[PDB]
Amino acid sequence: FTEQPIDLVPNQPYPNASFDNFKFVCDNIKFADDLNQLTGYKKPASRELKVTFFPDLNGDVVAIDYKHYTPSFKKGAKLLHKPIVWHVNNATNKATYKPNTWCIRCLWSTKPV
Repeated sequence: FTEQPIDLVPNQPYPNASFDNFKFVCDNIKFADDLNQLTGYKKPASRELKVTFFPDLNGDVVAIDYKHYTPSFKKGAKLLHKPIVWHVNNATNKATYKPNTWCIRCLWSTKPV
């Protein structure tokens, strides 16, 4: 056994969405800056969303391997409530781009606006 991400469900950004000026932070700073490149984060960040790689879910965002992507996750996904982002070999490529743009808008704090 190697723990597969089993509790993946579709997620979707909310209509009337607002981009919170938040930043990604992660020990793989190359992965965080590639994700921050898709958000528009300007210094200083209002908050930091620590990104951890699955199965490590101690960060506010879990990074799932793109091998587990299904068309059901086209607008985003969440692994039991910690919003997710896709990665191939712990990095962003041209396959993860389009699904990750949706995953980033799922993080938009139009909730507490």
